[PDB]
Amino acid sequence: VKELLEAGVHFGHERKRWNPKFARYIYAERNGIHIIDLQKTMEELERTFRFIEDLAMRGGTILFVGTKKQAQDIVRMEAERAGMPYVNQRWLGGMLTNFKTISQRVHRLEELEALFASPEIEERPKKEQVRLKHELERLQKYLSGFRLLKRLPDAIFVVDPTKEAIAVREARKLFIPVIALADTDSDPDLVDYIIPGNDDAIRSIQLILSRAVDLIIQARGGVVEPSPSYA
RNA sequence: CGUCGUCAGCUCGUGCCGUGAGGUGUUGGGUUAAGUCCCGCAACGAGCGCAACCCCCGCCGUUAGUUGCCAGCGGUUCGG
Ligand SMILES: [Mg+2]
Ligand SMILES: [Mg+2]
Ligand SMILES: [Mg+2]
Ligand SMILES: [Mg+2]
Ligand SMILES: [Mg+2]
Ligand SMILES: [Mg+2]
Ligand SMILES: [Mg+2]
Ligand SMILES: [Mg+2]
Ligand SMILES: [Mg+2]
Ligand SMILES: [Mg+2]
Ligand SMILES: [Mg+2]
Ligand SMILES: [Mg+2]
Repeated sequence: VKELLEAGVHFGHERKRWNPKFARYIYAERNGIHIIDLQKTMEELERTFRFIEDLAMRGGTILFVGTKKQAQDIVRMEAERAGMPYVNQRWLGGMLTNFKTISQRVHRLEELEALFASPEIEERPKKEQVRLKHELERLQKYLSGFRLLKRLPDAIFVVDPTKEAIAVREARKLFIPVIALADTDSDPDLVDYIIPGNDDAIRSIQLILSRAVDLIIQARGGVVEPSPSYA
């Protein structure tokens, strides 16, 4: 499912703001820009997707993590396709390490779903309606994707392992495997299954994540053709 | 019971950082009479305080009309 002209969309970036541990995944710096060995990206995807597929057909969740503005929506898109949890907005410390406690906050969201499902007394004061609404709206912003996650994930998918340092550290502290799209400014050794490629351009994120989902959806029953994306 | 002080504060649970005392939260930007509320944040919640629920006063209504009141009509000893 992997394709070959990802060259058409990314082959890496960033001038010498690199992490030396990312050396083995670099071809050269042509424009004064670290360019990624796309053959390495291929070979890695082969190893990585193999892990993904196996995890899919054994029926276990993958928590997709993206928070940078460019990968914001694109992860809500494709993770929804998989029907798998994501965190798009703020990564709340202890989402894994303090799971049960954060999960105490979906119940609130849950209980606000029901209460506002009407009426169960709209005879609650004026000032309260506005409040609890603002609450639900609020809760909705952050726990929208995390609410699907009803128990500790089997692995996580990160768009930027550097940006998402905390998440990488939480999962790792829990022996939960970590798969990641990572460019030259990330730390390879911290990542279990690497996608050495640009993590900034939405194009690359789109290619890698959508095609990642195509692995997920295909392996747990049926398949499907193209998924929503901005040019 | 007094006092600091009606001052806006004092903490806990779990997670995170530290060998450790302990830190974080509770800091930060805005706001309020207020840890008041908003936004942000390795923190996410919870409690005791704050506030509100109570009393008096200020406007109005309903229910009542004496021992209280007297607008209007009668007597009016000349004082509802
Ligand atoms: Mg980057
Ligand atoms: Mg020290
Ligand atoms: Mg320790
Ligand atoms: Mg402490
Ligand atoms: Mg603590
Ligand atoms: Mg304090
Ligand atoms: Mg303190
Ligand atoms: Mg402040
Ligand atoms: Mg005060
Ligand atoms: Mg408060
Ligand atoms: Mg805070
Ligand atoms: Mg009076």
